[PDB]
Amino acid sequence: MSKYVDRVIAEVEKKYADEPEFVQTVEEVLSSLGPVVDAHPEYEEVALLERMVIPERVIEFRVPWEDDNGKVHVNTGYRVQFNGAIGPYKGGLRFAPSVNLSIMKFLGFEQAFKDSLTTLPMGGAKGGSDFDPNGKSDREVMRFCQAFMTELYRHIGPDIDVPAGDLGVGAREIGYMYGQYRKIVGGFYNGVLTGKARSFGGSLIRPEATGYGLVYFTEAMLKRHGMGFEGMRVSVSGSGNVAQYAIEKAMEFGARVITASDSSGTVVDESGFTKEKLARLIEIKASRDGRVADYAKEFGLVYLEGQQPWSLPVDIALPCATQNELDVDAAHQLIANGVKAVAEGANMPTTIEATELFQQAGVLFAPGKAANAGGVATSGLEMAQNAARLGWKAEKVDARLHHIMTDIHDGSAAAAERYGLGYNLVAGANIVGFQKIADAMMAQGIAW
Amino acid sequence: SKYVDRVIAEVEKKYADEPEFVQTVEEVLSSLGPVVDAHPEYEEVALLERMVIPERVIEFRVPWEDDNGKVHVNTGYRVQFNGAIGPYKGGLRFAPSVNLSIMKFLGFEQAFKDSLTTLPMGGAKGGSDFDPNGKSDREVMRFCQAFMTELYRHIGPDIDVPAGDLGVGAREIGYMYGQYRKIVGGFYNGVLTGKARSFGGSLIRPEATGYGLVYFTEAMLKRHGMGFEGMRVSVSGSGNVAQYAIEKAMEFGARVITASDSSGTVVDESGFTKEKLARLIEIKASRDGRVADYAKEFGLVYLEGQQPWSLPVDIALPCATQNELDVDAAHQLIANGVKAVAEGANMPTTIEATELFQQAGVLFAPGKAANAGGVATSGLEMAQNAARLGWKAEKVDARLHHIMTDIHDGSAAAAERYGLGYNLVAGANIVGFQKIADAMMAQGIAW
Amino acid sequence: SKYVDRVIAEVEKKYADEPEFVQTVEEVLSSLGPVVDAHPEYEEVALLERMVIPERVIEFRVPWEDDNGKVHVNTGYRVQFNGAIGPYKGGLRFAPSVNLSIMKFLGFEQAFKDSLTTLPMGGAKGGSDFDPNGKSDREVMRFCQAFMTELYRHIGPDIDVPAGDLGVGAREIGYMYGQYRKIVGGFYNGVLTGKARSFGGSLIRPEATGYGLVYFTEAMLKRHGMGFEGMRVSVSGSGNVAQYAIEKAMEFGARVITASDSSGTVVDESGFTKEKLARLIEIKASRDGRVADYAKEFGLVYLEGQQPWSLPVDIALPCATQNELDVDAAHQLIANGVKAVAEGANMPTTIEATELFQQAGVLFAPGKAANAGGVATSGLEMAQNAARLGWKAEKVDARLHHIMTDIHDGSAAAAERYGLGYNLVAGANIVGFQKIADAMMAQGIAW
Amino acid sequence: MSKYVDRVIAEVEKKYADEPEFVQTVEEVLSSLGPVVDAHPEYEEVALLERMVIPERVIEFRVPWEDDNGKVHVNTGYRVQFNGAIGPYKGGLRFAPSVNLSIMKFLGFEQAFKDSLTTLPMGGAKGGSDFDPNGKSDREVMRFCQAFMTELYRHIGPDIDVPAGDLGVGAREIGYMYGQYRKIVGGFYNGVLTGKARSFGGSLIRPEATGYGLVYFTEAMLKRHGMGFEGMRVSVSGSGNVAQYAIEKAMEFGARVITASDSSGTVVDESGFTKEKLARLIEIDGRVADYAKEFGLVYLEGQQPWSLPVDIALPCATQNELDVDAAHQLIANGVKAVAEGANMPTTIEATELFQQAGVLFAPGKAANAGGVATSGLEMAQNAARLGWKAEKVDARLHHIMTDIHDGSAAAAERYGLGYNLVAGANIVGFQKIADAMMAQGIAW
Repeated sequence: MSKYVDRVIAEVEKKYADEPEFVQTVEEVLSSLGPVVDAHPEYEEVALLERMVIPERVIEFRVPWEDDNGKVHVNTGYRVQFNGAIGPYKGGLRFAPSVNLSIMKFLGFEQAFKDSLTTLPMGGAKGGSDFDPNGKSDREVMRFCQAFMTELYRHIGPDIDVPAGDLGVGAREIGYMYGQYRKIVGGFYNGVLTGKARSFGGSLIRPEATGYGLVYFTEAMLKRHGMGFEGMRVSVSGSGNVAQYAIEKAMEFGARVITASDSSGTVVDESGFTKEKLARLIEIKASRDGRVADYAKEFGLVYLEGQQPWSLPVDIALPCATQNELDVDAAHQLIANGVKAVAEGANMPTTIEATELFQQAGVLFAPGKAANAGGVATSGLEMAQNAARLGWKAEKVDARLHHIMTDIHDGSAAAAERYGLGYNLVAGANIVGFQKIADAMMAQGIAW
Repeated sequence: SKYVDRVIAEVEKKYADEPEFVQTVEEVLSSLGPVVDAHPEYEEVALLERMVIPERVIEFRVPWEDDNGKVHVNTGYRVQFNGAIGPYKGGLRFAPSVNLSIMKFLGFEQAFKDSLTTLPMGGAKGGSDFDPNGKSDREVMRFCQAFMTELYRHIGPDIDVPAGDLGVGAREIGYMYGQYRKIVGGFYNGVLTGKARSFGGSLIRPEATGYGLVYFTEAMLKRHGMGFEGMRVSVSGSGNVAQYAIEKAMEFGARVITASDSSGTVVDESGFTKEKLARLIEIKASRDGRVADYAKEFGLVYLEGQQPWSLPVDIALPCATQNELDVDAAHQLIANGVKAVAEGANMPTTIEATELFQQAGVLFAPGKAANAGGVATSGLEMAQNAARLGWKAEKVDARLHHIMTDIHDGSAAAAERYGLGYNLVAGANIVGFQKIADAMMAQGIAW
Repeated sequence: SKYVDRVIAEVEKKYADEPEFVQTVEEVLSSLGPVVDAHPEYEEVALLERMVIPERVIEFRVPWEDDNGKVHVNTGYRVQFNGAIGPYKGGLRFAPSVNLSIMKFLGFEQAFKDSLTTLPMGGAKGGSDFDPNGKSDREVMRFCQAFMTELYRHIGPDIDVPAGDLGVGAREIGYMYGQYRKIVGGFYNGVLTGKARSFGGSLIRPEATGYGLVYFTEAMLKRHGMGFEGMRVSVSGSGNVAQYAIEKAMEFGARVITASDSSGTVVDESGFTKEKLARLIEIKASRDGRVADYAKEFGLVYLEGQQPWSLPVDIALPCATQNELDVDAAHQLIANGVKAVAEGANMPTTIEATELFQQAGVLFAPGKAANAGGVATSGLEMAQNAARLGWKAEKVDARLHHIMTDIHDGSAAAAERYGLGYNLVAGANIVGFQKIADAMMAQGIAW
Repeated sequence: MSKYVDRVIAEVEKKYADEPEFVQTVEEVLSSLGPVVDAHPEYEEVALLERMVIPERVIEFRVPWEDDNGKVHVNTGYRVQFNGAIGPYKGGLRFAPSVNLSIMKFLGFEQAFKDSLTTLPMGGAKGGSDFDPNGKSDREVMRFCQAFMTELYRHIGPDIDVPAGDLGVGAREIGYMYGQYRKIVGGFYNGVLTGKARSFGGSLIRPEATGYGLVYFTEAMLKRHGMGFEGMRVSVSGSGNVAQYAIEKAMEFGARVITASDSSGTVVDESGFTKEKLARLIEIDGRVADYAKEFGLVYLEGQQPWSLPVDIALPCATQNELDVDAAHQLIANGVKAVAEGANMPTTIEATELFQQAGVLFAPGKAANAGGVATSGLEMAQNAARLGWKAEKVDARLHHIMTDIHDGSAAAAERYGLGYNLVAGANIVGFQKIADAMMAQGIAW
């Protein structure tokens, strides 16, 4: 019951009042699951929701370290192992001074479901430190990592906990942490972390992953309704990681990607992007202050200061820039111009009010939580070193990523079709994400 | 073998209190006499004397609380019989009968069957004298939890992977894996097979034995130029084995014209169809759901207490129980011109009826090899958990198939090598023993 | 000390939502200003900034099952605060009010009582928001098991050694130990303290606090002329602390004249005898017999609804609860010229009572150091367990005596010293802190 | 070249004076990395080299044992865990009375680069004992092996360090060792070892591996240059493991192999080898001249096969078996490519002339790494946990050899050496290790 759901949300808001960021995330997540909790009288008989909201295991640890001048600092370290029903705990590490339990708990709670979402066996967890990488030297971050990892190693492993990057943790940090890991444990065990370099491998397709996968996912949404990217007008916002590779894949399915935006303006390319065009576009978005305004003028294209792409007549709309970048009166123009599909590349670009609108009437709509997910999936593909094999030549990793995206779509639809709907992919994606944990947790008994 | 004879005797005297074990030793060794004969090195390293003593046996007290808060006491068992070719493997059994003797005979056999499949599984059996009979879902949970609190230390993905058996299904697994993951603090889902899909169970698990039986007989058939296409098939039993034999049988072109419960046989002669079989599954899926109900619903014959061996068929797939096919049925099938019989249930044909199935030269597939798609796929489960991927239903099935054809090809036809003609029984049995003898020798005298 | 003030301030900001802990770092850190000033080295290696963050904090889920089948879930805590001078030590609290703030404040202070003892014990505190109140004998069991099923992987005789507190008694510790033994498969009975005699508990444990109190005040009393010999003593409470303070004072020729419960004080002008105590212990352990029945049975004086503080005496030992010897009552004592007050109970002296008590110049042994009987003999338990045999009461009692004495001495000794003359508060604080600081200085960064 | 390299080489010549073999290897390795170390000033900043030349971990241990007569002997065992950045420690074990730390360290050091050179995630290490298996009974090797593993088991494992075979150690000892390993650790964990019997984890194509890869590699080389084995006349020296299967694979690529040799002499079949001719030879006890008679084929005593005009030359016999004068005839006669099945069959003078034609040359370091690649394949199978058909292993071995070629050719290319396989083979071996040590920081 949402009687059940509502009452848990209550206790949490009281009990964890001083952990705000986590309280909203519990609320924002458990209130989508009403109907599903409804279908399953048995959940509350075994106190499922109550158990799900308390992490399995939480670790906090002192992290003393020394700067390049020999001053000794001390930060707190965190690894919240939220849920391990459907795999080893998985989730990134975040080194940022805001980092606290509440934040690690909310990130962790979410990671659980996004992990289940992928269909690969991955748990839910987050971790990090108030350590602030800002203006730290390499050596200093190296040493911070070493200390961090000196305590963390005992709680993780290829079969226990596989952490990754995030805010302030990248392949550089990952490699230092690993360096220390194997120094201590005494063997290879490269599965203990994802995000690694290709040398101790380290998966190909990882930078591609998130954007490649947005296109893969929407090709499937397009499949169920006898459409495809093939010769369709695609408009894209953003110009970072997702967008670069959104465009790349989009243009292998033979679409005509006509836009790319940044913080300032939008580029419009009637003929659509090509390999040479896009490549140069990257070179400029890697040379701050290289602006998309320059790409336009260098190539002789119309640019649009202060404007988003959404006023463009397109078949497919792919927002991969920022949150809330696509508002009610942007979907009004998009729909009016005959938008067929809209899919989320960034993190929650479409506003709630513009998701209604697209959803009824017409318009497909891929939710980012499922649609972006490529990166989250290929972390699971990095594990597949358990295979102890020469990564995969990238075609082999792309193929898998392609199939995986297809399945997150397939089962995301099936989830709704299941609980009285049909192509609400939003409720995808919620359910399925929760269903998999749920079922595992029911099967495993009253232990965790 | 005067050697084989001697071991058998020694075991008879030493384990007299262990009849089922003693029995399964003579029953198996007596068959390896030609093999042992050709390998005079075996006696030198006391091979047989080693193989019949299990590497390791663990027994343990299992205290638990029922729903009334009353304390009970059972006994857990895990007999890790032979770990030479893979990590110990074999199922768990909860039944009041259970003791060392039973645990050991199932375990010894497990070794050979696991070896047969050509996947790197060893051989072990386990369980408790706990009795799932009229215990609450929850009672069974507490017992599985108490069971695993001791057992976890002896088993593992690389060490000993148990599974389901009499008394133990995905419900019992799952409760067990859960207590296990809670104690060790890891995922390591490769510790158990027969799991639910959500934490690493395999697709094709439900359908494994059935399918595999069809894959195997097809292999037996196609080596005698025949096949399932357009052939008349009869199936006894209406459980999971029978269900998926039929599903595979018709996928191959076959026409399947029977099924049964301990109530009676049902005849269709237009053959089952996907649509037709789907309902039987539902009906026979509890409760009181009977075969006649399936027959009525489709206006098909229902032989009240008889079994399907009367009907003339090209191929016969017994999937009911032990001894369900004696000399009576044997002559009938031979008379009516049966081309092949193949066991999906546990040794369903009597020894006497394996006859002289010699006559008419009837193609014969022993359960030992033929009903082994379940155990072969537990390997496939083990392998997927190792890859930390899930394989599609297609993938798992394509490899269950390739396996089964191999269980046939080399496990029957050598045989052959030792000149027993075309004797799948003895020729796939030697194949099981050989892989273990091979590896044990290589590994010297430690175990 | 500015450094101590900067750390304090920084702490108030970062852990504002953790009041108890902020207040406790404040209380404790602001009394070592001198020590820190005598040691610039500490700031060079950020000793204070390190000491306030526990080395390792564990939270875990604890699902458990009601006597009638419904699932509850609580949260489990273990704060391993400091392990420089030994294995994490510190009890476990089971109480609905528990949280990290509380576990942190208790842990932090436990590092110091612990160090204070001179035994190799580090500091930690733990428990659950579980509430034992209204929970059956067998629900506590099932909970303890679920609790330990996680906790075991973080503790052990050489790592972290929990004990009791609020909601954790010999009962709860036995259940926890039981589960530990079953999970890890050995004895390792040094993993907990507060154990029953049968599996490694310690003789002298029940008497630890009250015996220790007496021992401590004696050393205090000698460095200032006198001793319990022939002195008049007032004790409050009828507990293990009370009873055994009376017991040990009598062995020092003292004349102990009071004892109380929630319903008043008993006055015995002739003093407690060894027979008189025995018969009071019998009673006050037998709900619902009370202090009164002890009086009416011996024709002693009974002051209903009041405390032994108006009673003229040389020596007052408050052994009941917190803030039980307050402001206006602190005067009577002083009026009647009490020479020395020593607290066996937990912070029974109001921050006013300790005006101060000198002012007056009256000897004062703060509970921090004086009631460390139990904390010390728990170290003795760990000890005997490691030795694999059980010391006689005489022997534990002896070791407890030299320890307490060593506690006084070091607390006065390096504790002056430093300036402040004979201040047993502060002293107790500086020696605690000192040992840890030295050990942590010796082993570098990190921890 | 560079001064950073010369310095370290000097430092090592000094400290490990009594470890001649080691020192030879280090100077022989670091000498050829001049351009790489030059192009990376970040190495020296964090003291690469100086680290790399010290083995991460070294284990030595007493190995007491009893012979068939009750006599206690006592030998010394070694496991040098040289480098572990790119995979778990990996390398064979040697049983020979010559064995010491100097040898172990040298073999181990090269091993780490041969492994990296392989693209598979395998580290570097060598191991063994001064035990001498000659004139020892089966049972004495078994009991020694057990004594050996009773100590060694604690330092290795599927994830940690995975030994294999070498001089003194074949499947027989690998089994005895694994036997004791599992008796002690009490799980399966095959993959602790390689060179196993197929019955408890071994791989198919293992016997084939070296020789196949030799052919796969050079055929990659040839494609890059618009050629292939198909149509060509090919000469082989030696007639053992590598020799045999080099001919089998070559034959399958449609090439006419027209020679075979041994410590004695050569056979000349200008009509070419056939599946069946290659069948007889193999002979054991009995030499090549015999197979020449049994087939009426022209035999030549004492002399090598290099005087025959061929399109490809495949030395698979010994060290320094291609001298200069030989290399001169070869070139004179039209040789288009030469490649090394053996260990260093070509001298630097003869390698020099070849690359100074005209002539495509595949360094044995890359070209004979078939068995090292397929031993990493065996680890992969054991992880999987299934066997792969002989055809599957081969397909994968085929691709890996091509990668080895591409990666090598690409590395010489990056550094402007423009298709010198010899130099690239040295560089990608160092490069991968270096990249990973750089990313893992200062810990090892």
